[PDB]
Amino acid sequence: CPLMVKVLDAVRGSPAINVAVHVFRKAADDTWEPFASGKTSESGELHGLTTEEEFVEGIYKVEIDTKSYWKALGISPFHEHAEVVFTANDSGPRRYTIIALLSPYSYSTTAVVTNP
Amino acid sequence: CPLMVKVLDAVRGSPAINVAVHVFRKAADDTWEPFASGKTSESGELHGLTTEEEFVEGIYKVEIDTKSYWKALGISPFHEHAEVVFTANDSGPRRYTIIALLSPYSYSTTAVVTNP
Amino acid sequence: CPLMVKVLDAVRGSPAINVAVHVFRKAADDTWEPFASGKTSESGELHGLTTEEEFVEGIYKVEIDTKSYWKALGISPFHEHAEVVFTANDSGPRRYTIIALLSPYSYSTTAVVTNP
Amino acid sequence: CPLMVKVLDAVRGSPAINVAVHVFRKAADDTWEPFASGKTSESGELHGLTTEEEFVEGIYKVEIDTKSYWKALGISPFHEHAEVVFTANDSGPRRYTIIALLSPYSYSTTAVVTNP
Repeated sequence: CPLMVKVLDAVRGSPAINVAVHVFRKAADDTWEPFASGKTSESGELHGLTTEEEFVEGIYKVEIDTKSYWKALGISPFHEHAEVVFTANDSGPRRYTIIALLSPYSYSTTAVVTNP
Repeated sequence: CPLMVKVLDAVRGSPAINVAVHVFRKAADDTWEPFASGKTSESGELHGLTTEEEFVEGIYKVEIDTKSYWKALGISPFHEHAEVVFTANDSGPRRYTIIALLSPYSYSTTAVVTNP
Repeated sequence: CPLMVKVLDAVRGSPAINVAVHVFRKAADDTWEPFASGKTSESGELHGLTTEEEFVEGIYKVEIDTKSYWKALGISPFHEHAEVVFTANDSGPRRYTIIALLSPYSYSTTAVVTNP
Repeated sequence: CPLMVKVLDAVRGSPAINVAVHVFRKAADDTWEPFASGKTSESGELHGLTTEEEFVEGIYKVEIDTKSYWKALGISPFHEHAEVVFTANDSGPRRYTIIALLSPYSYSTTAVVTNP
Protein backbone atom coordinates (compact mmCIF):
# COMPACT_ATOMS: atom_id res chain seq x y z
CA CYS A 1 0.00 0.00 0.00
CA PRO A 2 2.07 2.90 -1.24
CA LEU A 3 -0.19 5.88 -0.35
CA MET A 4 -2.07 6.16 2.96
CA VAL A 5 -3.79 9.24 4.46
CA LYS A 6 -4.47 9.61 8.18
CA VAL A 7 -6.60 12.50 9.45
CA LEU A 8 -6.92 13.49 13.14
CA ASP A 9 -9.16 16.03 14.89
CA ALA A 10 -7.00 18.16 17.21
CA VAL A 11 -10.06 19.62 18.98
CA ARG A 12 -11.51 16.29 20.21
CA GLY A 13 -8.33 14.23 20.14
CA SER A 14 -9.87 11.62 17.81
CA PRO A 15 -9.71 10.20 14.38
CA ALA A 16 -11.49 12.40 11.81
CA ILE A 17 -14.00 9.91 10.41
CA ASN A 18 -15.76 10.06 6.99
CA VAL A 19 -13.50 12.77 5.57
CA ALA A 20 -13.51 12.84 1.78
CA VAL A 21 -10.11 12.71 0.06
CA HIS A 22 -9.39 13.24 -3.61
CA VAL A 23 -6.06 12.46 -5.26
CA PHE A 24 -4.94 13.97 -8.61
CA ARG A 25 -1.85 13.50 -10.76
CA LYS A 26 -0.30 16.11 -13.04
CA ALA A 27 -0.47 15.01 -16.71
CA ALA A 28 2.13 15.74 -19.43
CA ASP A 29 -0.02 18.72 -20.54
CA ASP A 30 0.14 20.08 -16.97
CA THR A 31 -3.51 19.61 -16.03
CA TRP A 32 -4.62 17.79 -12.83
CA GLU A 33 -6.07 14.40 -13.77
CA PRO A 34 -8.28 12.61 -11.21
CA PHE A 35 -6.30 9.66 -9.85
CA ALA A 36 -8.13 8.13 -6.83
CA SER A 37 -10.56 9.08 -4.05
CA GLY A 38 -11.99 7.73 -0.85
CA LYS A 39 -13.11 8.56 2.70
CA THR A 40 -11.44 8.05 6.00
CA SER A 41 -12.53 5.10 8.12
CA GLU A 42 -13.40 4.94 11.82
CA SER A 43 -9.68 5.02 12.55
CA GLY A 44 -9.22 8.23 10.51
CA GLU A 45 -7.25 6.27 7.87
CA LEU A 46 -7.75 5.82 4.20
CA HIS A 47 -6.08 2.81 2.63
CA GLY A 48 -6.28 1.27 -0.81
CA LEU A 49 -6.15 4.45 -2.91
CA THR A 50 -3.66 2.97 -5.37
CA THR A 51 -1.22 0.13 -6.10
CA GLU A 52 2.53 0.02 -6.43
CA GLU A 53 2.18 -0.54 -10.17
CA GLU A 54 -0.25 2.31 -10.83
CA PHE A 55 1.56 4.80 -8.57
CA VAL A 56 4.28 5.76 -11.01
CA GLU A 57 6.62 8.76 -10.72
CA GLY A 58 4.82 12.06 -11.01
CA ILE A 59 3.45 15.08 -9.16
CA TYR A 60 0.46 14.24 -7.01
CA LYS A 61 -2.10 16.40 -5.25
CA VAL A 62 -4.10 15.17 -2.23
CA GLU A 63 -7.09 17.36 -1.35
CA ILE A 64 -8.73 16.55 2.00
CA ASP A 65 -12.26 18.00 2.34
CA THR A 66 -11.80 19.51 5.82
CA LYS A 67 -14.52 22.17 5.33
CA SER A 68 -17.31 19.55 5.10
CA TYR A 69 -15.89 17.78 8.16
CA TRP A 70 -16.06 20.95 10.28
CA LYS A 71 -19.42 22.12 8.85
CA ALA A 72 -21.03 18.82 9.89
CA LEU A 73 -19.85 19.55 13.43
CA GLY A 74 -21.45 23.00 13.29
CA ILE A 75 -18.17 24.88 12.64
CA SER A 76 -17.30 27.33 9.84
CA PRO A 77 -13.56 26.69 9.54
CA PHE A 78 -10.90 28.82 7.94
CA HIS A 79 -9.58 26.48 5.19
CA GLU A 80 -11.66 25.28 2.26
CA HIS A 81 -9.58 22.09 2.27
CA ALA A 82 -6.17 20.68 3.35
CA GLU A 83 -3.87 20.11 0.42
CA VAL A 84 -0.70 18.17 -0.10
CA VAL A 85 1.23 18.54 -3.39
CA PHE A 86 4.38 16.46 -3.88
CA THR A 87 6.65 14.66 -6.31
CA ALA A 88 6.46 10.90 -5.72
CA ASN A 89 8.81 8.00 -6.52
CA ASP A 90 11.59 10.23 -7.95
CA SER A 91 14.29 7.86 -6.69
CA GLY A 92 12.23 4.68 -6.97
CA PRO A 93 9.12 3.35 -5.30
CA ARG A 94 8.41 4.51 -1.79
CA ARG A 95 5.47 4.25 0.63
CA TYR A 96 3.92 7.56 1.63
CA THR A 97 1.81 8.25 4.70
CA ILE A 98 0.24 11.70 4.82
CA ILE A 99 -0.79 12.74 8.33
CA ALA A 100 -3.20 15.72 8.62
CA LEU A 101 -3.92 17.24 12.05
CA LEU A 102 -7.05 19.40 11.87
CA SER A 103 -8.26 22.41 13.91
CA PRO A 104 -10.86 24.97 12.74
CA TYR A 105 -8.21 27.66 12.03
CA SER A 106 -5.05 25.56 11.60
CA TYR A 107 -3.89 22.47 9.95
CA SER A 108 -0.64 20.58 9.94
CA THR A 109 0.50 18.07 7.34
CA THR A 110 3.39 15.69 7.63
CA ALA A 111 4.74 13.04 5.29
CA VAL A 112 6.34 9.82 6.48
CA VAL A 113 8.17 8.25 3.50
CA THR A 114 9.66 4.82 3.79
CA ASN A 115 11.58 2.40 1.56
CA PRO A 116 10.43 -1.24 1.75
CA CYS B 1 -3.60 45.71 5.58
CA PRO B 2 -6.22 43.02 5.16
CA LEU B 3 -3.88 40.10 4.31
CA MET B 4 -0.43 39.34 5.72
CA VAL B 5 1.69 36.19 5.52
CA LYS B 6 4.39 35.22 8.00
CA VAL B 7 6.68 32.25 7.28
CA LEU B 8 8.96 30.61 9.85
CA ASP B 9 11.75 28.07 9.47
CA ALA B 10 11.55 25.27 12.05
CA VAL B 11 14.96 23.84 11.11
CA ARG B 12 16.98 26.97 11.67
CA GLY B 13 14.76 28.78 14.13
CA SER B 14 14.31 31.87 12.06
CA PRO B 15 12.08 33.84 9.82
CA ALA B 16 12.00 32.31 6.39
CA ILE B 17 13.43 35.13 4.26
CA ASN B 18 12.87 35.65 0.55
CA VAL B 19 10.06 33.07 0.25
CA ALA B 20 7.90 33.70 -2.84
CA VAL B 21 4.17 33.98 -2.19
CA HIS B 22 1.48 34.15 -4.86
CA VAL B 23 -2.20 34.98 -4.21
CA PHE B 24 -5.06 33.99 -6.49
CA ARG B 25 -8.77 34.57 -6.51
CA LYS B 26 -11.13 31.95 -7.79
CA ALA B 27 -12.81 33.14 -10.98
CA ALA B 28 -16.45 32.40 -11.90
CA ASP B 29 -15.35 29.52 -14.15
CA ASP B 30 -13.45 27.90 -11.18
CA THR B 31 -10.01 28.73 -12.53
CA TRP B 32 -7.46 30.43 -10.30
CA GLU B 33 -6.74 34.01 -11.31
CA PRO B 34 -3.47 35.33 -9.96
CA PHE B 35 -4.03 38.45 -7.87
CA ALA B 36 -0.85 39.51 -6.15
CA SER B 37 2.57 38.29 -5.12
CA GLY B 38 5.68 39.18 -3.13
CA LYS B 39 8.61 37.70 -1.18
CA THR B 40 8.95 37.55 2.59
CA SER B 41 11.15 40.19 4.26
CA GLU B 42 14.01 39.79 6.70
CA SER B 43 11.37 39.19 9.41
CA GLY B 44 9.66 36.48 7.36
CA GLU B 45 6.67 38.75 6.68
CA LEU B 46 4.90 39.81 3.60
CA HIS B 47 2.71 42.91 3.80
CA GLY B 48 0.98 44.97 1.16
CA LEU B 49 -0.35 42.17 -1.06
CA THR B 50 -3.80 43.82 -1.37
CA THR B 51 -6.02 46.63 -0.09
CA GLU B 52 -9.31 46.80 1.73
CA GLU B 53 -11.06 48.01 -1.42
CA GLU B 54 -9.77 45.22 -3.67
CA PHE B 55 -10.00 42.35 -1.18
CA VAL B 56 -13.70 41.67 -1.71
CA GLU B 57 -15.51 38.49 -0.64
CA GLY B 58 -14.46 35.41 -2.57
CA ILE B 59 -12.28 32.33 -2.37
CA TYR B 60 -8.57 32.97 -2.27
CA LYS B 61 -5.54 30.79 -2.60
CA VAL B 62 -2.14 31.67 -1.13
CA GLU B 63 0.68 29.58 -2.61
CA ILE B 64 3.96 29.65 -0.66
CA ASP B 65 7.01 28.44 -2.62
CA THR B 66 8.45 26.24 0.08
CA LYS B 67 10.36 23.99 -2.32
CA SER B 68 12.49 26.89 -3.63
CA TYR B 69 13.22 27.97 -0.04
CA TRP B 70 14.47 24.56 1.01
CA LYS B 71 16.48 24.18 -2.22
CA ALA B 72 18.20 27.50 -1.59
CA LEU B 73 19.26 26.14 1.84
CA GLY B 74 20.50 22.84 0.48
CA ILE B 75 17.79 20.77 2.21
CA SER B 76 15.64 18.13 0.49
CA PRO B 77 11.98 18.95 0.89
CA PHE B 78 8.79 16.89 0.49
CA HIS B 79 6.16 19.37 -0.81
CA GLU B 80 6.08 21.25 -4.10
CA HIS B 81 4.60 24.24 -2.18
CA ALA B 82 2.09 25.03 0.49
CA GLU B 83 -1.45 26.16 -0.85
CA VAL B 84 -3.75 27.89 1.78
CA VAL B 85 -7.29 28.16 0.35
CA PHE B 86 -9.96 30.08 2.25
CA THR B 87 -13.12 32.05 1.86
CA ALA B 88 -12.57 35.67 2.81
CA ASN B 89 -14.80 38.23 4.44
CA ASP B 90 -17.85 35.99 4.61
CA SER B 91 -19.14 37.87 7.67
CA GLY B 92 -17.66 41.27 6.81
CA PRO B 93 -14.10 42.50 6.15
CA ARG B 94 -11.48 40.99 8.43
CA ARG B 95 -7.74 41.23 8.73
CA TYR B 96 -6.06 37.91 8.02
CA THR B 97 -2.61 36.83 9.07
CA ILE B 98 -1.55 33.48 7.68
CA ILE B 99 1.30 31.89 9.63
CA ALA B 100 3.19 29.07 7.91
CA LEU B 101 5.55 27.02 10.09
CA LEU B 102 7.86 25.13 7.78
CA SER B 103 9.87 21.94 8.10
CA PRO B 104 11.17 19.97 5.09
CA TYR B 105 8.63 17.10 5.47
CA SER B 106 5.91 18.92 7.47
CA TYR B 107 4.22 22.23 7.65
CA SER B 108 1.37 23.93 9.42
CA THR B 109 -0.76 26.83 8.36
CA THR B 110 -2.71 28.88 10.88
CA ALA B 111 -4.94 31.87 10.41
CA VAL B 112 -5.28 34.72 12.87
CA VAL B 113 -8.39 36.67 11.91
CA THR B 114 -9.17 39.94 13.63
CA ASN B 115 -12.07 42.38 13.13
CA PRO B 116 -10.96 46.02 12.73
CA CYS C 1 -2.19 -1.11 25.65
CA PRO C 2 -3.41 2.09 27.23
CA LEU C 3 -0.42 4.42 26.63
CA MET C 4 1.52 4.54 23.34
CA VAL C 5 4.03 7.18 22.16
CA LYS C 6 4.84 7.75 18.49
CA VAL C 7 7.69 10.07 17.51
CA LEU C 8 8.32 11.34 13.94
CA ASP C 9 11.19 13.35 12.45
CA ALA C 10 9.72 16.22 10.40
CA VAL C 11 13.08 16.98 8.75
CA ARG C 12 13.60 13.53 7.15
CA GLY C 13 9.98 12.42 7.04
CA SER C 14 10.72 9.25 9.05
CA PRO C 15 10.13 7.57 12.31
CA ALA C 16 12.41 8.91 15.08
CA ILE C 17 14.13 5.70 16.17
CA ASN C 18 15.81 4.99 19.56
CA VAL C 19 14.35 8.05 21.29
CA ALA C 20 14.32 7.70 25.07
CA VAL C 21 10.99 8.32 26.81
CA HIS C 22 10.38 8.62 30.53
CA VAL C 23 6.94 8.60 32.14
CA PHE C 24 6.22 9.98 35.64
CA ARG C 25 3.09 10.14 37.78
CA LYS C 26 2.27 12.81 40.35
CA ALA C 27 2.08 11.32 43.88
CA ALA C 28 -0.26 12.42 46.69
CA ASP C 29 2.59 14.57 48.09
CA ASP C 30 2.86 16.30 44.70
CA THR C 31 6.26 14.96 43.65
CA TRP C 32 6.89 13.26 40.26
CA GLU C 33 7.35 9.53 40.80
CA PRO C 34 9.03 7.50 38.03
CA PHE C 35 6.34 5.35 36.39
CA ALA C 36 7.73 3.73 33.20
CA SER C 37 10.37 4.28 30.50
CA GLY C 38 11.43 2.94 27.15
CA LYS C 39 12.79 3.81 23.69
CA THR C 40 11.09 4.13 20.38
CA SER C 41 11.37 1.25 17.94
CA GLU C 42 12.22 1.26 14.24
CA SER C 43 8.68 2.42 13.57
CA GLY C 44 9.06 5.39 15.95
CA GLU C 45 6.60 3.77 18.40
CA LEU C 46 6.91 2.81 21.99
CA HIS C 47 4.46 0.21 23.25
CA GLY C 48 4.19 -1.68 26.50
CA LEU C 49 4.89 1.16 28.94
CA THR C 50 2.05 0.16 31.26
CA THR C 51 -1.07 -1.98 31.71
CA GLU C 52 -4.72 -1.10 32.08
CA GLU C 53 -4.58 -2.14 35.74
CA GLU C 54 -1.48 -0.14 36.66
CA PHE C 55 -2.52 2.97 34.71
CA VAL C 56 -4.92 4.37 37.28
CA GLU C 57 -6.35 7.90 37.35
CA GLY C 58 -3.73 10.54 37.97
CA ILE C 59 -1.56 13.26 36.44
CA TYR C 60 1.12 11.88 34.17
CA LYS C 61 4.20 13.44 32.61
CA VAL C 62 5.83 12.04 29.45
CA GLU C 63 9.32 13.43 28.77
CA ILE C 64 10.73 12.57 25.32
CA ASP C 65 14.52 13.04 25.08
CA THR C 66 14.54 14.98 21.80
CA LYS C 67 17.87 16.74 22.53
CA SER C 68 19.84 13.45 22.44
CA TYR C 69 18.04 12.47 19.22
CA TRP C 70 19.10 15.69 17.46
CA LYS C 71 22.63 15.75 18.95
CA ALA C 72 23.29 12.26 17.54
CA LEU C 73 22.41 13.66 14.12
CA GLY C 74 24.88 16.51 14.61
CA ILE C 75 22.23 19.13 15.50
CA SER C 76 22.01 21.40 18.57
CA PRO C 77 18.23 21.77 18.84
CA PHE C 78 16.22 24.36 20.71
CA HIS C 79 14.28 22.18 23.21
CA GLU C 80 15.91 20.16 25.96
CA HIS C 81 13.05 17.67 25.63
CA ALA C 82 9.40 17.36 24.47
CA GLU C 83 6.99 17.12 27.35
CA VAL C 84 3.40 16.07 27.70
CA VAL C 85 1.60 16.59 31.04
CA PHE C 86 -2.01 15.40 31.35
CA THR C 87 -4.72 14.03 33.60
CA ALA C 88 -5.54 10.44 32.61
CA ASN C 89 -8.60 8.22 33.13
CA ASP C 90 -10.69 10.96 34.83
CA SER C 91 -13.91 9.55 33.36
CA GLY C 92 -12.80 5.93 33.26
CA PRO C 93 -10.14 3.99 31.42
CA ARG C 94 -9.09 5.29 28.04
CA ARG C 95 -6.30 4.50 25.57
CA TYR C 96 -3.89 7.36 24.90
CA THR C 97 -1.62 7.78 21.90
CA ILE C 98 0.82 10.67 22.13
CA ILE C 99 2.15 11.76 18.74
CA ALA C 100 5.27 13.99 18.73
CA LEU C 101 6.44 15.62 15.48
CA LEU C 102 10.03 16.82 15.84
CA SER C 103 12.04 19.59 14.12
CA PRO C 104 15.21 21.21 15.52
CA TYR C 105 13.39 24.42 16.55
CA SER C 106 9.77 23.22 16.81
CA TYR C 107 7.79 20.41 18.13
CA SER C 108 4.15 19.48 17.98
CA THR C 109 2.34 17.10 20.31
CA THR C 110 -1.09 15.64 19.81
CA ALA C 111 -3.14 13.21 21.87
CA VAL C 112 -5.53 10.70 20.37
CA VAL C 113 -7.76 9.37 23.19
CA THR C 114 -10.13 6.52 22.54
CA ASN C 115 -12.66 4.49 24.54
CA PRO C 116 -12.54 0.72 23.94
CA CYS D 1 13.74 42.24 24.99
CA PRO D 2 15.52 38.92 25.07
CA LEU D 3 12.47 36.66 25.63
CA MET D 4 8.97 37.01 24.21
CA VAL D 5 6.07 34.56 24.10
CA LYS D 6 3.24 34.63 21.57
CA VAL D 7 0.23 32.33 21.99
CA LEU D 8 -2.38 31.66 19.30
CA ASP D 9 -5.75 29.94 19.45
CA ALA D 10 -6.28 27.49 16.57
CA VAL D 11 -9.96 26.94 17.41
CA ARG D 12 -11.06 30.54 17.21
CA GLY D 13 -8.39 31.94 14.93
CA SER D 14 -7.15 34.55 17.32
CA PRO D 15 -4.50 35.59 19.72
CA ALA D 16 -4.90 33.74 22.96
CA ILE D 17 -5.54 36.58 25.41
CA ASN D 18 -4.92 36.53 29.15
CA VAL D 19 -2.92 33.28 29.13
CA ALA D 20 -0.71 32.96 32.23
CA VAL D 21 2.97 32.29 31.56
CA HIS D 22 5.56 31.43 34.19
CA VAL D 23 9.34 31.30 33.59
CA PHE D 24 11.79 29.33 35.70
CA ARG D 25 15.51 28.88 35.72
CA LYS D 26 17.06 25.60 36.68
CA ALA D 27 18.95 25.93 39.95
CA ALA D 28 22.24 24.14 40.73
CA ASP D 29 20.37 21.44 42.68
CA ASP D 30 18.15 20.72 39.57
CA THR D 31 15.04 22.30 41.06
CA TRP D 32 13.07 24.86 39.06
CA GLU D 33 13.34 28.37 40.47
CA PRO D 34 10.57 30.67 39.32
CA PHE D 35 11.98 33.72 37.57
CA ALA D 36 9.24 35.79 36.02
CA SER D 37 5.63 35.66 34.91
CA GLY D 38 2.91 37.57 33.08
CA LYS D 39 -0.28 37.16 31.02
CA THR D 40 -0.60 37.51 27.26
CA SER D 41 -1.97 40.81 25.92
CA GLU D 42 -4.80 41.46 23.50
CA SER D 43 -2.37 40.47 20.70
CA GLY D 44 -1.50 37.19 22.42
CA GLU D 45 1.98 38.48 23.29
CA LEU D 46 3.93 38.69 26.44
CA HIS D 47 6.88 41.08 26.55
CA GLY D 48 9.06 42.30 29.37
CA LEU D 49 9.55 39.01 31.26
CA THR D 50 13.32 39.63 31.69
CA THR D 51 16.24 41.85 30.69
CA GLU D 52 19.47 41.32 28.85
CA GLU D 53 21.44 41.66 32.08
CA GLU D 54 19.41 39.10 34.04
CA PHE D 55 18.89 36.56 31.25
CA VAL D 56 22.26 34.85 31.65
CA GLU D 57 23.16 31.44 30.21
CA GLY D 58 21.28 28.56 31.81
CA ILE D 59 18.35 26.23 31.32
CA TYR D 60 14.95 27.86 31.34
CA LYS D 61 11.44 26.55 31.48
CA VAL D 62 8.43 28.48 30.16
CA GLU D 63 5.13 27.08 31.45
CA ILE D 64 2.02 28.25 29.57
CA ASP D 65 -1.28 27.71 31.43
CA THR D 66 -3.21 26.29 28.53
CA LYS D 67 -5.70 24.39 30.70
CA SER D 68 -6.98 27.60 32.35
CA TYR D 69 -7.34 29.22 28.91
CA TRP D 70 -9.45 26.41 27.51
CA LYS D 71 -11.54 26.24 30.71
CA ALA D 72 -12.28 29.95 30.48
CA LEU D 73 -13.62 29.31 26.94
CA GLY D 74 -15.73 26.34 27.95
CA ILE D 75 -13.65 23.81 25.96
CA SER D 76 -12.32 20.52 27.35
CA PRO D 77 -8.57 20.36 26.99
CA PHE D 78 -6.07 17.48 27.12
CA HIS D 79 -2.88 19.00 28.64
CA GLU D 80 -2.35 20.42 32.11
CA HIS D 81 -0.08 23.08 30.50
CA ALA D 82 2.58 23.45 27.89
CA GLU D 83 6.28 23.43 29.29
CA VAL D 84 9.00 24.74 26.84
CA VAL D 85 12.45 23.89 28.23
CA PHE D 86 15.58 25.21 26.52
CA THR D 87 19.15 26.19 27.07
CA ALA D 88 19.61 29.91 26.53
CA ASN D 89 22.48 31.92 25.14
CA ASP D 90 24.81 28.98 24.68
CA SER D 91 26.60 30.75 21.83
CA GLY D 92 26.09 34.31 23.08
CA PRO D 93 22.98 36.39 23.91
CA ARG D 94 20.09 35.90 21.53
CA ARG D 95 16.56 37.17 21.31
CA TYR D 96 14.03 34.38 21.68
CA THR D 97 10.43 34.39 20.58
CA ILE D 98 8.49 31.32 21.61
CA ILE D 99 5.34 30.78 19.54
CA ALA D 100 2.73 28.41 20.97
CA LEU D 101 -0.06 27.33 18.62
CA LEU D 102 -2.84 25.90 20.75
CA SER D 103 -5.62 23.42 20.12
CA PRO D 104 -7.46 21.56 22.91
CA TYR D 105 -5.78 18.17 22.19
CA SER D 106 -2.64 19.39 20.35
CA TYR D 107 -0.11 22.12 20.51
CA SER D 108 3.11 23.17 18.89
CA THR D 109 5.93 25.25 20.22
CA THR D 110 8.41 26.95 17.91
CA ALA D 111 11.35 29.16 18.67
CA VAL D 112 12.49 32.06 16.52
CA VAL D 113 16.00 32.98 17.64
CA THR D 114 17.66 36.08 16.28
CA ASN D 115 21.10 37.57 17.00
CA PRO D 116 21.01 41.32 17.80
